[PDB]
Amino acid sequence: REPPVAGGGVPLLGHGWRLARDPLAFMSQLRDHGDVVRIKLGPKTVYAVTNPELTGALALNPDYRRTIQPAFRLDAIPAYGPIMEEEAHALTERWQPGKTVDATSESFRVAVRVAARCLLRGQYMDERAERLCVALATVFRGDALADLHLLVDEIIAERRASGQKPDDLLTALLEAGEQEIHDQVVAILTPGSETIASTIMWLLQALADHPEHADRIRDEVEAVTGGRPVAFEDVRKLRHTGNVIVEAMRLRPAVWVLTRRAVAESELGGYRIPAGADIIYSPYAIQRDPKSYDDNLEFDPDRWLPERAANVPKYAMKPFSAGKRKCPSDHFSMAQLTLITAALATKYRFEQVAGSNDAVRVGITLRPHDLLVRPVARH
Ligand code: HEM
Repeated sequence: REPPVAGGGVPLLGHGWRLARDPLAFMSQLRDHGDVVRIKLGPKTVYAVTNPELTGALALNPDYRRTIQPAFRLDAIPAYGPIMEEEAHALTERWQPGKTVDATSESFRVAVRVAARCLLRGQYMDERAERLCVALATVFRGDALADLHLLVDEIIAERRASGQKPDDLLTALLEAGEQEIHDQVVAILTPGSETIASTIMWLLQALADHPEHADRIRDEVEAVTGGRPVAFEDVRKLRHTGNVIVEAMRLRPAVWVLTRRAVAESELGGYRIPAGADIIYSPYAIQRDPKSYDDNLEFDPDRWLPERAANVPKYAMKPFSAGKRKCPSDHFSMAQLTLITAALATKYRFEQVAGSNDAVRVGITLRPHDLLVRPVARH
């Protein structure tokens, strides 16, 4: 039993400084300092787990509301399918060749609408929800909140009329506290939207930077779909489309850090994690770690090919985690992302507008500072 090794920082806020200068770089660095190292954020110490084996142990160990399970299981997503198809193909018209797409603005919107319309059905939260959620997300980076609370309440009050078959979360949430619901709703929809949105931005970036897969995706879709606009059933066949998304998520994951708190004194990789300790780890660094991945920084959707897939460590690619603090929408996420990607790559070809700033901006989630793309007519 040995305590973790310290890294290298300054006076009042040791690692706090190297951390703020370049979060992403700091996290990828930690990796070599050892499987687990101790870093000081100002006065308090935190533990950093940088190994795929210990990070899995970290998420699967409970030492760090099934209500929600019935709305996100694989069985409740085939029912959301229509709204997913609907929202996707609607983007396909909404965007037209020649006009640049404002990724931040447009990705955030598709995100809110898919989430809100599948997880809630009826009186539309159309642009109102989007805007409130917009003004808010920007407050974080560097009259909306009220509306958000206003609308969340008002919307709940309307399903109270007739919400018979609504297998959505809202009805799942109404059959388990008065304000607890309003909060468990506001709490689930908020992150999930910004999260899927940031992911969409990187997908748009992938389709413009790699026309080869963009089209390969169009080929795979046309085969399966014939010509009919892609549908849920189709998504379960579009393999390549799925690989592109994973590969894009691996190199640029919306959630790049994760935290845990030790309840009981623990042991990890032969190291002693003090009871009540604050621990941290970066899916970002794990997914881009040379010891886990062959072509470490090479966009390659085909590394997820059976043969090479098995070459990569067990928990080295876990955009969502394993234990209960996992992502309920893992199925619901990939399902809408797959649909939107296939719908977009089939109809279009993407190109980045000169002046586009696809540089990563580290905030709540990782996202491109100012990605500008233009859909070009494919066939
Ligand atoms: C861009 C795709 C997504 C990714 C990569 C993702 C990833 C994650 C991760 C890594 C966690 C927690 C892990 C931890 O701290 O232990 C989480 C939690 C959660 N996510 Fe997702 N997520 C995505 C989309 C969504 C969507 C669309 C929703 C629904 C609006 C959603 C709702 C939630 C909820 C409610 C939790 C909390 C679970 C708990 O309390 O244990 N997520 N997600």
